[PDB]
Amino acid sequence: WGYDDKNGPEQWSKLYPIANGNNQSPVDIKTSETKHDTSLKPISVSYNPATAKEIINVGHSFHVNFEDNQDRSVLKGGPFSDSYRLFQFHFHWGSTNEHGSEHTVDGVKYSAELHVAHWNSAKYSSLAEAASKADGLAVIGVLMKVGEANPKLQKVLDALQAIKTKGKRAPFTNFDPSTLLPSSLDFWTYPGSLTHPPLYESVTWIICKESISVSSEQLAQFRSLLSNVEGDNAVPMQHNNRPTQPLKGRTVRASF
Ligand SMILES: [Cl-]
Ligand SMILES: [Cl-]
Ligand SMILES: [Hg+2]
Ligand SMILES: [Hg+2]
Ligand SMILES: [Hg+2]
Ligand SMILES: [S]
Repeated sequence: WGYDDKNGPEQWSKLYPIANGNNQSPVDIKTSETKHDTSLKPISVSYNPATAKEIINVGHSFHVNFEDNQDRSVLKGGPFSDSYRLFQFHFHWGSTNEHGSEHTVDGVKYSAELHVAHWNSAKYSSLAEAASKADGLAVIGVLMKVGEANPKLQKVLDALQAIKTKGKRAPFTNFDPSTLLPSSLDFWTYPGSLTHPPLYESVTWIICKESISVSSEQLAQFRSLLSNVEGDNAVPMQHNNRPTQPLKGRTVRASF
């Protein structure tokens, strides 16, 4: 599976029949159809920069991993009753600077998207177990709009030189991903899935109401990582966003 004409999104069902499930992500958020839910609390994120651990090129993307041994870095509030432990952050982008986000708002596709993932440590003993459960994961999604360069992304951009090709990894320490979220405490939430294989329907989405910026030159940098292993022929990481999927009756709730 990948994002090419041959093993891409429109072919994932041949292999993962859940790709055509009822709670597939991402989705288009129609602001005229969202539902205000007065029970939604403000999200509370409390991350410990010492839990930052490594950066790795996985082929279709790059992941920034955190030690998830204890509850030093957690997310509380919003729609939840339990606390979710921080395990990673990653990005989605497209072949063009204008259209590469996964979630869309009122039919409008953004430039890119940041996903901050956490697992339910209050009910599951590990991420492996929790990943396939309805309440297993919580992911904060932040829409990225091309404009002014975002200086908060720097340390991440700088680390990329060390993981140019597939399987490469490097220490990535003393970082607080809360530095990347917008000031706004308002969001949309809906039940869904991972946006790539295995496509498990175990994610409760938290989509920020506010977007962050990024310049075209920062995006070109993501686009420059290679999908191939070292020594082979260059194949860039051109794109990795999945098209929106039908809502099939789910409700998108708003905290405002
Ligand atoms: Cl929020
Ligand atoms: Cl995902
Ligand atoms: Hg694309
Ligand atoms: Hg993702
Ligand atoms: Hg948010
Ligand atoms: S946000």
